[PDB]
Amino acid sequence: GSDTQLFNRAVSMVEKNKDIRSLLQCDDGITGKERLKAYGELITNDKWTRNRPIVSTKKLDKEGRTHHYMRFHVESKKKIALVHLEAKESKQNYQPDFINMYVDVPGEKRYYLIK
Repeated sequence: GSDTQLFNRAVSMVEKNKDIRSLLQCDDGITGKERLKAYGELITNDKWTRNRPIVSTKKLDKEGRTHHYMRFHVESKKKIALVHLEAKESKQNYQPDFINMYVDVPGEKRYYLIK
């Protein structure tokens, strides 16, 4: 499903961001590097073989522009983070455009990635 990839690329840029890497106290050395993984919301299985699919939202503005909203959680070796982002379609049936992207980490201050 294309919706899943939408969150995959969003979490990838968020987990590789050095700014957020400091909040999760991640690391990166020749002896061992930290790796982060994320998923939609509540879950209790593995892969897509049998679990809850990711849900997506679509809304049009006064101009008729449809916007998409996707939110998911991320689990690191030190804690779990929440990523929320907003995207809008440009022209028509084209690549989604993100306008707002930020994360919330427990014990740390919320950090925006786009804004």
